[PDB]
Amino acid sequence: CPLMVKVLDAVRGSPAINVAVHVFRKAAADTWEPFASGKTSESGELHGLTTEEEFVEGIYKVEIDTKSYWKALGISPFHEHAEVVFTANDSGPRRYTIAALLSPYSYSTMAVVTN
Amino acid sequence: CPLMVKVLDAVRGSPAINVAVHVFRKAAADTWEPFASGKTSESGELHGLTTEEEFVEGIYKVEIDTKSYWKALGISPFHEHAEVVFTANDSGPRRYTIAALLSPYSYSTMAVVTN
Amino acid sequence: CPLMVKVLDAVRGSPAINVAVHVFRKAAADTWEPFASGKTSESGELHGLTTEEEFVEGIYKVEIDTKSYWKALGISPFHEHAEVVFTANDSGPRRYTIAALLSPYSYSTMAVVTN
Amino acid sequence: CPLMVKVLDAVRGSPAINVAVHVFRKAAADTWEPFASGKTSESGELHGLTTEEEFVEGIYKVEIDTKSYWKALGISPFHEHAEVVFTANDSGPRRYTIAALLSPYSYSTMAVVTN
Repeated sequence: CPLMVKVLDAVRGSPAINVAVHVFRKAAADTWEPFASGKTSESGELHGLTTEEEFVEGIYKVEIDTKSYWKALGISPFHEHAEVVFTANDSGPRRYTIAALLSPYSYSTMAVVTN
Repeated sequence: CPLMVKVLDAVRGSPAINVAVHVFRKAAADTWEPFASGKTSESGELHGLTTEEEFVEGIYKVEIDTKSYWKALGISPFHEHAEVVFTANDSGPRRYTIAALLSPYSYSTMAVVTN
Repeated sequence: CPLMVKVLDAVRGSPAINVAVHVFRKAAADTWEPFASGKTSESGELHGLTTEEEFVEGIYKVEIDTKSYWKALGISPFHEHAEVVFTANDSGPRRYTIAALLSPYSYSTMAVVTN
Repeated sequence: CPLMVKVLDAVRGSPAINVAVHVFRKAAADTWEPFASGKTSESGELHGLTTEEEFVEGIYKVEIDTKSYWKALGISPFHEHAEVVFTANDSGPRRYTIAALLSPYSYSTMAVVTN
């Protein structure tokens, strides 16, 4: 599993459950193609988005739909979503964990890249 | 001044100087129009992006060009840029400060909305 | 002003107002002496804690009383306080800004050291 | 396992390996008693610090020795350590994951509390 997403809720101290995640890949003409999507689990994790075969070198965008998450909890947040844009596998195949820590007016994101 | 950006470097403990910043506004057909841009100052700040007259309600995107910043310092970073996408809402007079704290493989962003 | 503290609330998107802040300095026998304290202003800031004369090299602790802040807002928080422990070093004229971004179950802290 | 610690390095995009962690519990006379300690694994995790039986209600401090970590990498950081102080099990037995994201001049900490 080369690409995993983990989302945490800093208001409740819990995994952020059922958060929509969309992944896009930049295509040959400065257009962004849909690549994968899913919802985070009860542990705040999203696995199985892609395979090593399909996850080729390129520029990827991970969109985490934070506004819909906070609104479901009755909170009107600042951000529409959290976005993580990066080049993948430009130095060989890597495993990527994209983590996000969510608050209504702030988020932190971190990438753990392992070989 | 209704929209200010502040960028900090968590590796050097300093303002992030000469960072390119681009602001976009979502247009009537889900397309994004260039709105304002600049480079951060010696204090890590960018002021004077817009006026109260032009900064109307809408969806805005602030892109901070973090990869070029780290490459200038000799550090190999993860993200292409840091992105902050948000709705501006008239709920009384508001000033928006978008702050970002930068590390090579992580960033934190915060919005301070004051009257 | 060589030591300033800035505290922000990531739930409200605002300065954290009327937060108690305590500063300690490590003494010659691994004991911690009270050094300065105050409450953050309407801008989330605390200035005037010390002078250049008294702010000598040493180990310092900044305690931010986050639990009392969240309890005043009706939010059940995790931490008793946020703590920032650091060495001050003479390497040219330096000003220290200690910033903290607060959420109920998370905080981020940053030190900006400028000349 | 009711108390786990996870430490990440935001400069390298990796788990923070072999980081010393010390846990203290506040005792009856405003003194802090040593409770547990260890080093993070290759995954940046520290498990097995305590048992449900021994992890009683109280105020705990988790000290993460970040300065020694950065110095081993040749970096002189700002903080002596990252510190996380909290009340545990004051609402029944919980499982606590204390996570820290480390940069030379900034750190973020988050608690995931699960039942």
